[PDB]
Amino acid sequence: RFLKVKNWETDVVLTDTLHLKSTLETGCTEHICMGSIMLPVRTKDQLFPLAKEFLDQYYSSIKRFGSKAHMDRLEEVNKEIESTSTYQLKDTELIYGAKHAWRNASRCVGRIQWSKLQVFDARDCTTAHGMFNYICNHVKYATNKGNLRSAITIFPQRTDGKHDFRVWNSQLIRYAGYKQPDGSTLGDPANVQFTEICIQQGWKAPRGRFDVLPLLLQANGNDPELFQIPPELVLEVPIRHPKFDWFKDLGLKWYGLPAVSNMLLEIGGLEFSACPFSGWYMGTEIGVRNYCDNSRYNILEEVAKKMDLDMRKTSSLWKDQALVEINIAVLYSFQSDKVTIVDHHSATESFIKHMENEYRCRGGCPADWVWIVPPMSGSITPVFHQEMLNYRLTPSFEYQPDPWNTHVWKG
Amino acid sequence: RFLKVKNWETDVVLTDTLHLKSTLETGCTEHICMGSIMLPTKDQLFPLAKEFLDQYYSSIKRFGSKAHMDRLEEVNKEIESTSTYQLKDTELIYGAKHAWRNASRCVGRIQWSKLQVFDARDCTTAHGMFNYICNHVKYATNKGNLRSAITIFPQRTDGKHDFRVWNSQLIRYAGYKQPDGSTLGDPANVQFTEICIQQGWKAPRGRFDVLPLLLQANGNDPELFQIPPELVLEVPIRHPKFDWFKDLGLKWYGLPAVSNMLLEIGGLEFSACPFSGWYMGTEIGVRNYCDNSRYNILEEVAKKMDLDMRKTSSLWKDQALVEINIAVLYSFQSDKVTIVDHHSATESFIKHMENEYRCRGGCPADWVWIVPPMSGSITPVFHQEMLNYRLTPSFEYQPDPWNTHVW
Ligand code: HEM
Ligand code: HEM
Ligand SMILES: Cc1cc(N)nc(CCc2cncc(CCc3cc(C)cc(N)n3)c2)c1
Ligand SMILES: Cc1cc(N)nc(CCc2cncc(CCc3cc(C)cc(N)n3)c2)c1
Ligand SMILES: Cc1cc(N)nc(CCc2cncc(CCc3cc(C)cc(N)n3)c2)c1
Ligand SMILES: Cc1cc(N)nc(CCc2cncc(CCc3cc(C)cc(N)n3)c2)c1
Ligand SMILES: OC[C@@H](O)[C@@H](O)[C@H](O)[C@H](O)CO
Ligand SMILES: OC[C@@H](O)[C@@H](O)[C@H](O)[C@H](O)CO
Ligand SMILES: [Cl-]
Ligand SMILES: [Cl-]
Ligand SMILES: [Zn+2]
Ligand SMILES: [Zn+2]
Ligand SMILES: [Zn+2]
Repeated sequence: RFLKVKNWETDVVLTDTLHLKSTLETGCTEHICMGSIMLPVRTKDQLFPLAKEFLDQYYSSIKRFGSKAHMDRLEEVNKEIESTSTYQLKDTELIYGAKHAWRNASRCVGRIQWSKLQVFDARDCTTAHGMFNYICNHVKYATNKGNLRSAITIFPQRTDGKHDFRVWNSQLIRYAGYKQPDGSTLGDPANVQFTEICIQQGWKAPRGRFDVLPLLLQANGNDPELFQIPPELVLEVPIRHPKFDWFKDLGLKWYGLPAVSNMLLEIGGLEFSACPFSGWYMGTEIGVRNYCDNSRYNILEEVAKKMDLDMRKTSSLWKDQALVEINIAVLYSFQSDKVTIVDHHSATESFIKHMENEYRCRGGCPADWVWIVPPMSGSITPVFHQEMLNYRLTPSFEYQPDPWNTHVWKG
Repeated sequence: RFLKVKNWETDVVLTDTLHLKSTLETGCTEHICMGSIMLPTKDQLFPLAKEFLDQYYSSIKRFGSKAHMDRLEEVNKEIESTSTYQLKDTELIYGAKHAWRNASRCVGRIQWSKLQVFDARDCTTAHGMFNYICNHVKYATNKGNLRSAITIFPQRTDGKHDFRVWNSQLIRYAGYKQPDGSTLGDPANVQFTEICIQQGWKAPRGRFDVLPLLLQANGNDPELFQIPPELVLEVPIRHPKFDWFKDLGLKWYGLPAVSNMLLEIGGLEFSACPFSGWYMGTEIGVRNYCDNSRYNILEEVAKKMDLDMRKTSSLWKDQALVEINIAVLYSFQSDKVTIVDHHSATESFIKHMENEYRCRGGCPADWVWIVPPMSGSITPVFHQEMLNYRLTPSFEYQPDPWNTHVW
């Protein structure tokens, strides 16, 4: 089967054959599209096919499909599974796997960069202190004094599901949120629940607007343990505006390193429940989502008030005006401080080039339009008019529930 | 069976049961989501008729009544004998309102029950079509206080006698390929303009020439008519702060009137069913003005604003976009022509969606179209999960008639 996508600005048509390798399910059926739904121990039996599918893909990528090395690796893994009920990836397969999970991440507009990912193998890690050390090293390597480098750190895989490695933080670096008795929130409302857990685990909260959360790290299914990232490793950018000198007095800053720490990496049927990965920001993530979402820092009113916009009616587009100025400020600040950031015009133009290249060289590029289109100025970016096909390829990154919901407490 | 949708800003959760009554296919499968693809006999007709008449009688609280059974009987008899049937006026009005109610891509559905339905099933000629359309246009326009309306021409019979409006909207601007290489006017309408000229239209060859109607009655070859200039309300575009803005010479028409879609009710197909509402500001200022394949004015505006156009990261495009959209809204408001901004429209849709969930058990919605083309996440629809599915009565896309018509 060939599936066509059209771009409605350019009339360019592409043909997808890669979807034929799709395996997992979308949530959609012939009767219902779930395209805007955010969330729409294995057996030896199911595992060897998953292993084999992966190793066939790996060995094809290196032009060794069907080689003795390929056949021998299949035999080796087969016997490891039947004898130990799981298997270990070779380092090269781990690197390939992690790179492909990113390449396959359909919500990620930054995938042009997928082949340039530093993979840190932390499968020898045994303790939460060990995890803390690996995470500091990742942070320092990825930050690179503002010249950001993409990285992933991979902790030991799931065994029986009772010995999971987990990072309880949603991101390595994130700000605390504190619900006040009057119902207001100090800091970042997205992180209230996790902040409460940290405090219950013994963190002494500074109780300010931008407190970097401690790491809460679980090794080998044990109860998690608190660690503070050395402050000198957390690069932050104070936010100012190129023309509005009062913008700085809003007291805003953000951290430079976006590092997702709550997802599960599946490679060849193996599950890496702790696999923190990081890149660099697209400006709208800070300027649109983190600052202007109503359930986040929610700064639109204050900015608009300081700008003396007409706020009596929505039709003056005061919210749109303030939004643009905040996003200008974020890009200006990061650039002035020499911290890697990409604007949404650059990011989306690069994604479309990536996507076209993928169609030609790979036969497709699964993409989730809902997430790929930027949260402001959508239609003036080249992704808006691009038709996309969303399907799930493995290796992959997957959502997993927050660990406090599932963890069996030891005491 | 029971499906939940969550709002990620407000944590509010809603349960959809209405999707169980969905019928047409989405284009998606369990393997591949096509959510972002724009276009993804006697035996068949009676189940469709029955399904519709059942919902109708249910809606007037007379389900299973003798008048219900008698009507099903009557329609059955009519299909067996004529191979089609005629809707009662009451059923026609209901079906048209519900086709709007069911339009998953429409953000303006809070208005669905206030639709003026003009029954043009007695129309027989292209001239008759023109009269009906001028009357629709004048009624809907209403000196700028716009009123939603649909005009419904005779249903499809054997498919060789279709009524069609060849225009994509009742009011739209011509587009002309220039010897220059560029496009004068609206590039969206280049092909249709050519057909008009080929059919004999004398084109003024300007930037905003209102297209003539090309009307097809009874499967006959389509004929040209010019809408009375005085029935076409237009708005010159100015900005409340930028004096130079008016000198771009921009204008738009007040009446958005889709004329190329097919209305399906109870299995019957109305291939000519122009309908109209009023604009959301971004439709003109973001889409019509700023799409690269449309009037594409971003560069000229940014230039007049003297923005740094050297690097994308100055966000000059975003700045010019906002200003263009401010001017569209200000111009329509100053001339007292109905228009809605995207903040107000999306807020009203969320309110409508909650109503529909509570009263109907759901509201099919296509997030890709419902989220405005600018400032998406600061509107209340962005964080709203939506379920997309197809209910009948419905409005369907149909191919442009020049691909299909035999002359
Ligand atoms: C290098 C620069 C990168 C940029 C500019 C970038 C940009 C983005 C953006 C804007 C999103 C969606 C956020 C939203 O719409 O709310 C996203 C999501 C995502 N990215 Fe990338 N990203 C980058 C690197 C990476 C890396 C290194 C990985 C993994 C190795 C990755 C994997 C993902 C995944 C799995 C998602 C979905 C996240 C989720 O479901 O929560 N990205 N990225
Ligand atoms: C009264 C105010 C109305 C508003 C503000 C409104 C708004 C809109 C908008 C913004 C779109 C999509 C435009 C885009 O995102 O590019 C749309 C699409 C649509 N609307 Fe509404 N509309 C209104 C009236 C109506 C009426 C009266 C009907 C039918 C009686 C209707 C049926 C539809 C349909 C079928 C679509 C999808 C059209 C297509 O597929 O091309 N709308 N509307
Ligand atoms: C319920 C739920 C499901 C899901 N799949 N993801 C989320 C979190 C979405 C999310 C929120 N803030 C931030 C991110 C990070 C996106 C991101 C990741 C990377 C690696 C780089 C970059 N520039 N940006 C992701 C929530
Ligand atoms: C667990 C959880 C709870 C909660 N209340 N909110 C969240 C974050 C939801 C959220 C809000 N804004 C942004 C995102 C990023 C994901 C995202 C979602 C959509 C719909 C579009 C798009 N471009 N990106 C996610 C997560
Ligand atoms: C290939 C294709 C498929 C499809 N279903 N629609 C289209 C046209 C989409 C389209 C473009 N401009 C304008 C409209 C009309 C939208 C519209 C309709 C009404 C009635 C009111 C209002 N405010 N806005 C629709 C193209
Ligand atoms: C027949 C036809 C050909 C062509 N090349 N373009 C078109 C118009 C395509 C088009 C471009 N921008 C906007 C729209 C409106 C429909 C629309 C599409 C999407 C993806 C989001 C959204 N909010 N609204 C339609 C139609
Ligand atoms: O405060 C807890 C939240 O940060 C957490 O539930 C996240 O939203 C979740 O991990 C999704 O990223
Ligand atoms: O030139 C004709 C086009 O406007 C026409 O093909 C439309 O794009 C089509 O009717 C869909 O709106
Ligand atoms: Cl957002
Ligand atoms: Cl658009
Ligand atoms: Zn958001
Ligand atoms: Zn789908
Ligand atoms: Zn567009």
